[PDB]
Amino acid sequence: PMPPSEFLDKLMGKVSGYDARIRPNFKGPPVNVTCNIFINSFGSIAETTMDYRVNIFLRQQWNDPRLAYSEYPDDSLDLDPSMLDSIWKPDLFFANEKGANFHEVTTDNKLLRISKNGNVLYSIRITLVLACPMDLKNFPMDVQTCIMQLESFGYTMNDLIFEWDEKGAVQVADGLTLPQFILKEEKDLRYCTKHYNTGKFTCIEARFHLERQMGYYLIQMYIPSLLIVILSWVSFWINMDAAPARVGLGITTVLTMTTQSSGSRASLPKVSYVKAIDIWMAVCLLFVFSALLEYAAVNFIARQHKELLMRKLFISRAKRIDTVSRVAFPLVFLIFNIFYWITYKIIRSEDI
Amino acid sequence: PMPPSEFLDKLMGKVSGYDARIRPNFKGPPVNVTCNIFINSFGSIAETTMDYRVNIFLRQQWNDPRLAYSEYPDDSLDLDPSMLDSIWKPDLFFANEKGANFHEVTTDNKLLRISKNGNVLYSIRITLVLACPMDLKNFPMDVQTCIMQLESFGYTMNDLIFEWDEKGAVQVADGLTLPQFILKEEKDLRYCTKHYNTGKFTCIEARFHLERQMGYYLIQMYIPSLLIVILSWVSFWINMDAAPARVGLGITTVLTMTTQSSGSRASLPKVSYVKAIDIWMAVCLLFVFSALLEYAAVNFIARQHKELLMRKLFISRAKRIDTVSRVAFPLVFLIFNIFYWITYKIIRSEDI
Amino acid sequence: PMPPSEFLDKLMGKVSGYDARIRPNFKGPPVNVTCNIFINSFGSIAETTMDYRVNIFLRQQWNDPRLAYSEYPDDSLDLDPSMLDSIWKPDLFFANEKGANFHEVTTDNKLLRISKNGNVLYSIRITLVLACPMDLKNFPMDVQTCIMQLESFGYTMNDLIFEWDEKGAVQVADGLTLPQFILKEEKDLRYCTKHYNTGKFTCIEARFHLERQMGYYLIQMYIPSLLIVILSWVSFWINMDAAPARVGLGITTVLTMTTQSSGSRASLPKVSYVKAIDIWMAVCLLFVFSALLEYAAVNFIARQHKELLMRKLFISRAKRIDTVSRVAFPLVFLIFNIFYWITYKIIRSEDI
Amino acid sequence: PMPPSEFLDKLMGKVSGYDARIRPNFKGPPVNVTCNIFINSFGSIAETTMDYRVNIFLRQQWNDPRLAYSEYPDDSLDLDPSMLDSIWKPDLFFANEKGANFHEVTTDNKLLRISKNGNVLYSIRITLVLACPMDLKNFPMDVQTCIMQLESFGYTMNDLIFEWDEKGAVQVADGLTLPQFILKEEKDLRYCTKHYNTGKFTCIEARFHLERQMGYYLIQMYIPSLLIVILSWVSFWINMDAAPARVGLGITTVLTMTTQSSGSRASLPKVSYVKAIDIWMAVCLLFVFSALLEYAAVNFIARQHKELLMRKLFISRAKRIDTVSRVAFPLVFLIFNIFYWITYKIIRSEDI
Amino acid sequence: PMPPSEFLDKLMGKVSGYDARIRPNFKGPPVNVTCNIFINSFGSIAETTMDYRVNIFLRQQWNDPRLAYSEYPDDSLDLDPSMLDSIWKPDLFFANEKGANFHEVTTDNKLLRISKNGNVLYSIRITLVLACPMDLKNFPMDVQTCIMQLESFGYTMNDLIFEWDEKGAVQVADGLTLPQFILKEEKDLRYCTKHYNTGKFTCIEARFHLERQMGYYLIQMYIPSLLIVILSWVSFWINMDAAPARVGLGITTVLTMTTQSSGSRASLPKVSYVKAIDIWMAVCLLFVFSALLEYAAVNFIARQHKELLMRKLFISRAKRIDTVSRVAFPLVFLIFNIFYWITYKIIRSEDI
Ligand SMILES: C=C(C)[C@@H]1[C@H]2OC(=O)[C@@H]1[C@]1(O)C[C@H]3O[C@]34C(=O)O[C@H]2[C@]14C
Repeated sequence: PMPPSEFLDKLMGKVSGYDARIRPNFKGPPVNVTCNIFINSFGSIAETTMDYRVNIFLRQQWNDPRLAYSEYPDDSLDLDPSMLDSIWKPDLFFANEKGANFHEVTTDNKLLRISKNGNVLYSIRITLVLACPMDLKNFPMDVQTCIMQLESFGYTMNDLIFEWDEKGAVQVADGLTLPQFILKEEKDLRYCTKHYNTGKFTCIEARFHLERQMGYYLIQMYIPSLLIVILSWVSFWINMDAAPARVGLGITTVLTMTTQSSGSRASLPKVSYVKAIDIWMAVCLLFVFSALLEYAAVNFIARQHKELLMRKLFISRAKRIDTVSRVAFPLVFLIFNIFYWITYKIIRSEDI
Repeated sequence: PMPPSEFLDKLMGKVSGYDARIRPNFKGPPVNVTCNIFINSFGSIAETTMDYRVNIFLRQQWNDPRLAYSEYPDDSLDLDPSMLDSIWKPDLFFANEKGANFHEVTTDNKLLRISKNGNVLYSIRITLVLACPMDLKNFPMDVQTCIMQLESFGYTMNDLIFEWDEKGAVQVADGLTLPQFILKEEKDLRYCTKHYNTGKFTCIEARFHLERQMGYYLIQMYIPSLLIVILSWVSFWINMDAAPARVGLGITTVLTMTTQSSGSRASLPKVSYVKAIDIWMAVCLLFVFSALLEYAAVNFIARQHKELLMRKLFISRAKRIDTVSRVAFPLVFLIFNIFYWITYKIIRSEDI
Repeated sequence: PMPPSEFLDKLMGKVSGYDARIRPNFKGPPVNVTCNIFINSFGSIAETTMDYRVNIFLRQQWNDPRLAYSEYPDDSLDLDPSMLDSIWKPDLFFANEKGANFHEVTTDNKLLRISKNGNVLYSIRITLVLACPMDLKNFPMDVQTCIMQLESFGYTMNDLIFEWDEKGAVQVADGLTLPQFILKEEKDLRYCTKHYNTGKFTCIEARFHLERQMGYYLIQMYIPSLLIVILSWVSFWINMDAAPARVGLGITTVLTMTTQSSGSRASLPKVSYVKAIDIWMAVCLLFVFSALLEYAAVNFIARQHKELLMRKLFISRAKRIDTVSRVAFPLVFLIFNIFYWITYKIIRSEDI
Repeated sequence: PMPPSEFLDKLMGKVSGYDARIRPNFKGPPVNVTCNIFINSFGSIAETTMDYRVNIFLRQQWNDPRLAYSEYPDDSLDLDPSMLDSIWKPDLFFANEKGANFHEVTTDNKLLRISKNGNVLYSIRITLVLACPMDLKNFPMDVQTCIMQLESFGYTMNDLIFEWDEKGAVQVADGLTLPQFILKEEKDLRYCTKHYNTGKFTCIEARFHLERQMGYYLIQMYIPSLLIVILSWVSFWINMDAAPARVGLGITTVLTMTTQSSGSRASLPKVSYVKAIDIWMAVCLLFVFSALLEYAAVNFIARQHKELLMRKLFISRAKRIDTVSRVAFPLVFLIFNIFYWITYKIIRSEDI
Repeated sequence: PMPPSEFLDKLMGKVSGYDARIRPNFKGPPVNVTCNIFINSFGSIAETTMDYRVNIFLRQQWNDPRLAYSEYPDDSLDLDPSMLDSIWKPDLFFANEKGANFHEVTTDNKLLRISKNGNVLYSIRITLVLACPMDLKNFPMDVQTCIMQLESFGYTMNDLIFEWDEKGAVQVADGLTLPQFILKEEKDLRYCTKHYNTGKFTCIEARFHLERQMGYYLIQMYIPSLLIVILSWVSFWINMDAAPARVGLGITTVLTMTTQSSGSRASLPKVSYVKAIDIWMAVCLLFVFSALLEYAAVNFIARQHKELLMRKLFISRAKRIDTVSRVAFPLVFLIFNIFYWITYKIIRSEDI
């Protein structure tokens, strides 16, 4: 019967009165646009610059009174991806976006559909680097919230309003996991608005939730720091007759603790406030230091006993310091370590 | 006789009724497309971000009822690379793709052929960075699987279906080797499918297999860690009369072991679970530590003997600890090292 | 009534006598252009290369005698973003600009408006990397000034003059903070001019003010350096009977101080003059060194007493050095540390 | 007389029967193309990723029966660089190419010439990053071979064959030197061929030769490693009366040797086989270790003599070990160092 | 009177006989082009890859017999930046150029002027990364010469010749300074020529002069190395009675000197020849080593005296070595340090 290319030229082109530079249903209530977001591949989240790489598909549907053929026997039509200028897709930008170039492999990576009523389907895979203002109040637990702000640019609130969907809000790629964080399935979403000096613009957003999968942090720094503290404890028992060995153990244990505390913040961005690591390393450096101090006091009692040679009293005092020291370090460390964990587990359960 | 450019304009252009925006054999069974993949140069695999750089050639053949001249005396025709829009090549994208720009040196790097029946040949060299979800369950052996997902975008299962080839599936560049891994020639391949909220899309894949060429890992960390353990063993024999020297050997051996264990995970991505290196380094740090501990006990027996001066008994006990220690360390290390290797060689042979 | 696309073609196109390649009100006084700057997202400031990444919106208004319809009942019209060549927007470039590519997500990210009189509205989100000549006279306080130079290129002072606005000068994105610096709200602004060998060109600028949010610097280097100094002080009290231990403490404390002083300048760019850190580290390395020196003198008095065995006098002198040393170090350190802070707090209050 | 632009339009355009999409002398023997390569600037060779940056000029000449005016009085004509599509330059790609974008400063950086017979001249400066499979069998000498593979894409052996030149093959930029390697002037060249599954394609290549300019390697690692070995030798002579000092010298010399051996492979790519550095560092670490071992044996003889107090015999044995040790280390090191150099100098002279 | 756009279309377009693809004054003496260079912002000079980033403005003037209106009452006309193809600007490329993309902020960043006679003005801000072959014969002083080679591509010496200017040669941005180097105002300039295998091409150049602003280098490495040497000197005076302490001081001072000498060449590119730093560090490592050696000899005299117990003679010899050592080190260091500075200050004054 009729040719498909003849019908495609009759629908969009010189036969069509619309030039596509005018918004559909002009001088009428703004046409809402439904946006479904599918995450092709989450990951590559940069912690030192507070950003993340994600490619979404951005399928958007709107209705127009134009482009209603109502003469083909099927429900929808799969259009070419070379007719993108005739559709007049709406404007959309991200307000926290870095880079975000398009994709091009053998064609434009775009989808196009059109039904009898005018409901269209237009999805585009775009790799988006987005800046997120993560709050690193506690570095190991580190509940983070990542956002994406779907915003228009040039069409006001009384001209173009975006909206979400009701059958599914944000889908995710099947069988995708992240080593750094586990993606929460809550997918809390809502929408704000913008008030600039030129008008009222719509701003639709979506909030993600990322918690740290603990394990790596413990092996990398919690386990070495612990062993280092343990080494200091053994020093008292390791050396009794000769003092030098204890001195040098305590010196280099403090130096390697400061080296590890300096090396732990290399991947971290520069921030003013104090994290949990910056409490843990400081208190373990306090313990190792304090032990060395205790040692200085023991050598002072020994030097007083040497310059005196009350001999029994001095020996007794030294022995007492030695036997009280070693008993005291585990209880003051165990109570603190357990206390720290409880004071962070209960704030984790209060946050979650 | 007839001019070639006149025939080329008669075949594609104003004389041709097709505009090339319509799929061939429209309102008919989907035209399958045969895909042959040739790897120009594998390599540059990034371990810290789980990706790899590869340039394939992507020769794809399909048949159309149009573009059948049946008037030239030869079988096929070599077309210009400026007539790419007239062919209407099918859409194809990769679902795990980062970047992947085109190549441009003096022309478009594209091939074009057309036969009397309509079987075309279209290959394109594209440098593709693809993200692979490698599982680093054992870091030194590390059997990995890399995939490439040939997928359409805009044409459903009842509109366009891709397929593989039967005379050769994935070819590889002659005389190409990789320092990091040796490419398996098994080339296991199959194809999945996709079910989105818009329709059923085809997804053709191909699985590669990469195992680590062992050697470098052994020289870099297995040999230094071993020597370090050996150094600790010699300490007992190195120093008998004077205790300090043993103390300081054990301290710095533990500190350099923790330094090497911290420096070994710099190229590694942050991951929660425990690798074979994280067992080996932990057990060797246990051995070196344990030796230092044993030493603390020896100095405690020596200090008890000093504060007593049962003298013979104390000397005998110290001698016993010294002679049992040194006998015990090799057997408990050799049995463990051999055990570890057997428990990883048999899981390597069970995986392969 | 009349069609909107017919009116849009009548206003700009073949019906319009202007080709848009001629400046509005040609052979007349230069048309001034009002520029409002909104900072979408400040941050990612590079300290080692003296630059910063910022995306502004750059809304610019000018009046033209052309494009005055005076026939529609509304005040303004929202034009398409495909008619950008018909407006003839003015030239604008930044004189300290690196890179600064455009943005492209589904359309041109541009705004276009036109009123009855001719006052237009044109804003463009452009991610601008700008080079700022920061003066690092004092590294921890580090009051910096960042500038952006709005400059024309091709239109002289008697041809095109830019100007600022009176209802708001530079706006900023609501709820945006920077970890490195806190943005001052003073927003001091003025404008310079340029005199090249081709003519007089306008150059409009805006000055920002960035001070360091102190805290991170103190934890990272001030607290470790302090502890190191404290360790040296304890050495005198730690060891009295045996000299070696003090020697080795002082050696490695000097070596780790030089290591920390070398590692502190890794993020810093290479600069000739002396910062506050380069005074602090040098004076603390002086203190630790001086202590070791004092120690050398004590061992010289001890060796003189040994080669003599005036015995009482030598013992008294050694004791005196030991008791004067330890009293002297805190007062000469506390007076200096307080002095340094006062001499930098008062220059901070004099700068602010 | 006649206008030049009129003649340029008559030669190429609507008057010309060729559309330029057809190969010259179609249905005739393939037109060979002469390729002269000039290296504008060699350098920036990456060792960790096995690639190098080079910009060649790629002047290519071919003859066509068309475009023969034979009416101007001069020999050749210098055409515009905007008429590149009318010439129909042949296809050319590199089979080991990464990136390789074009250059653009104020025009297309292209040359165009045409003579009366039809011999054209077309050169293009293109910065080419090319991957070379260097074999690092011996790291310090390291004779490497870099290749460039000029290959067609779309025109078979019976359609288009490339060839080299006879008056000069590959020229090089005057007064250009490389710090890493000295470019050999031999410039050995030949050509292979390709056999794919679609046809026979020509592949013309050129081989370069790069040897390491020795010196830097010697200062950076050979001289420090030597000094370290020397330090170990002095230890025996440095300490005789007291054993600790020797113990600690040997410990830290082994630790700094392992640190230097770990730090030497940072710029190196990960490779399985053993280089000359990995023999040198291993044998010097063996020497330093062995010395420490010898020392353990001396302390065992000393402890046996202590637990005995045959006294003369034990003292004599210790003295003998001390005097045999120090005599033995230089001869066993000098013979080995000279042997290593001879066994690498003669394989260098056999390779060259 | 007459319209400006009508005159602009009459001057360039269909009324003009020239197509702009032909050089002005064809079959006549080559039109020279005057080039004035203004440096917008020098800086970001990379030392490890021998390059630098600079954006010049490149204002070029040439005369043509065409485009002479001689009918407007003014001297010059400010043309649009959309008519760049009608002017036929000459070709220009840089022979040592990497990257160098164009700038694009709201328009083309180009200037265009035309007078009654035909003298045009065309400037373009282009950020140019240029490779300079710096000779690092002496690393701290380091007089460097940076060049820019203005060269044509496609027009021979008898077709197009570039030239410099007489009223100003290379201008620089007012109030611009560089932390690394101070720009010399001599601005020595001349021009070479090129002789390829296709013809004689013009090549105009300009030489800059960059010397290091000394200060940073001294603080970073000269001051730490000095202190380290000083520490070694104090060792002799620090320890007299006990030998171990001196041994360990000398060991770790040699180890930290080798660490600092290894860490000093990290920013440096790999080069074969010997710099001033590689003499200074080697001679200071010689001094520290030599001191340790001297010490070995002292302990040998002490061990000979111990195995003898000529007693007075041995004590006297040891005392003599101790008192000659300490006197000798400053004079042999001061004479050398002063000598080195004089031998580099006089070669600096001979170079300048
Ligand atoms: C951390 C260092 C470098 C110290 C230094 O002085 C010490 O106390 C540490 C010790 O580890 C430990 C010891 O042997 C070392 C030595 O001789 O000095 C050094 C060695 C290496």
